[PDB]
Amino acid sequence: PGSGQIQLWQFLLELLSDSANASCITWEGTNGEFKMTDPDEVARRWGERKSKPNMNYDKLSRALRYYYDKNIMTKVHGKRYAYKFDFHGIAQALQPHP
Repeated sequence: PGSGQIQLWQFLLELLSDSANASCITWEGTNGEFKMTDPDEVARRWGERKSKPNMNYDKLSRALRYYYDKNIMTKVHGKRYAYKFDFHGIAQALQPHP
């Protein structure tokens, strides 16, 4: 399994743990359902790992949708990028970085 880039919502989950007052992604809602709003900060993490200025959060969003179909999570503008963890194929799709 290669390992020279930034994971998607996995590495993002780690940041959520170090949210430290949350400054890009956190579980806003006070009830449940994760919440995304500053996907640019994370895409920045890409430019750091990938090192390609040609793109930053473009492939990131495209993946977000491919995730809702991958039963990996979900998205809802009812609260912005409020995303959840679609339950159906998370048998081993929610693992932390190596």
